[PDB]
Amino acid sequence: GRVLQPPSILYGGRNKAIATPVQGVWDMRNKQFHTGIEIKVWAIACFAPQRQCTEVHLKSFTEQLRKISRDAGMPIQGQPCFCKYAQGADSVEPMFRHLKNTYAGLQLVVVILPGKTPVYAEVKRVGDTVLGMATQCVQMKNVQRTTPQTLSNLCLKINVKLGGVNNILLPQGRPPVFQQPVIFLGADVTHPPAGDGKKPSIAAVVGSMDAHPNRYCATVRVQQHRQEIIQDLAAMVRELLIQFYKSTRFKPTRIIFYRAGVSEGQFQQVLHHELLAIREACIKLEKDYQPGITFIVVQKRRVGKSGNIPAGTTVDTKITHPTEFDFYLCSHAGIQGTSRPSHYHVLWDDNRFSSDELQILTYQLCHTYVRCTRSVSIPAPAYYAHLVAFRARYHLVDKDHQALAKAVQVHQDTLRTMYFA
RNA sequence: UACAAGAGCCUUUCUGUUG
RNA sequence: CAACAGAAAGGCUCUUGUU
Ligand SMILES: [Mg+2]
Repeated sequence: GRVLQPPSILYGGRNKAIATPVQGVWDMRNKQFHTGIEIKVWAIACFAPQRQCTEVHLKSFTEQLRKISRDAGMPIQGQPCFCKYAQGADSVEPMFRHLKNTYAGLQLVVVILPGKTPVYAEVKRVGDTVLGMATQCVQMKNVQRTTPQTLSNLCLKINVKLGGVNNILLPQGRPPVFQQPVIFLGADVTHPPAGDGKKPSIAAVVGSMDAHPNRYCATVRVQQHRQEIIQDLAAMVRELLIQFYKSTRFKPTRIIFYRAGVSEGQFQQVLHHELLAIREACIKLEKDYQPGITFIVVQKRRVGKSGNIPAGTTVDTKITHPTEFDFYLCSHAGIQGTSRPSHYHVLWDDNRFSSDELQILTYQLCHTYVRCTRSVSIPAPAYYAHLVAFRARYHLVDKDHQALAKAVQVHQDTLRTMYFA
């Protein structure tokens, strides 16, 4: 198709070097973070068993991550003040509350986990809706034997979960939408599993709060079992809008809406409500308040040895209907096996986002993914909506819209924190 | 669950042919 | 009611070296 040029990532620090992505992945060595915030207090925790991951292994991992963060322009000064052992979801509460009420100004908690466990669910719920700080989790097997890319992606997640900026992108190469303070919002619905007629559905929304699209702000509300539409989009979009006004000190001119977790057969079903609900968020805030709203939908539905499609390939024929918009685009290159990256579609939009500018923006947000040094399948706000919806699945563990709604409400300084990376 | 797709199995949901 | 499907959403179980 049309392999779009990856933007120049502006790594900061003293060198202010640029890590240009090659084949979808960029190196992190000799590159320092743009707004790598100094780590004064931080805590590591061992929920993995001692027989598998040991204290020497954890100390070596901590030392190597600190040394690769010094190369990343992210000073983690001194040994971590907390390193203890615990296991179970019931042991999540006292340790996490201690880490809340012992280190003033603490911004991130780090835990290690063996595998698929509800302890991950409990720490995510306690961090994002009960206590109010970002939580970082890393698998057992990736702490024992640390590749440099492991520590690089981990340290990007650490830096973005503190509240700093990993790397802003090319300002002269950024799309002109950044010429005004603008917002990017993502939404995702994760339905209850089949055979269960009482679990509530999930309505998760994320939205930016900075000029460079590195800092976001999210919340989620429950709704009717397997409800495709978003129940209360006005309330949480208004919350994100007032958070944006607090943060950037300017009202948005353009807002962008990414849709995820929606089947192809009911797109209009989630349009006519939700866009209007966005208007219900915008009219009810200020008088004569009418910014432009775009509605595009994302679905995770040659290069290397595997011969996967290159990132950014454009094709508008032989897959979908000749009529309708049906703007068939993808912005990711596979690694091994087969390539089924993602599927972005434009309904009509209103901000007059041109195709090249919107494709530049979604590729930039794919590079603005703050969890790895790679261009990825779905954009950053779509990923944040997906993972915040996942966190909502971890918020109703052993718990319409009632108690459920109040068990998924994001804590007051957790919207301004990037708990979801 | 550093990230990233891939592959195997079970639902239970929605659109087709037939019924 | 059943059958040949395609798509969505969960749960599991295996691999890659992307520095
Ligand atoms: Mg989902």
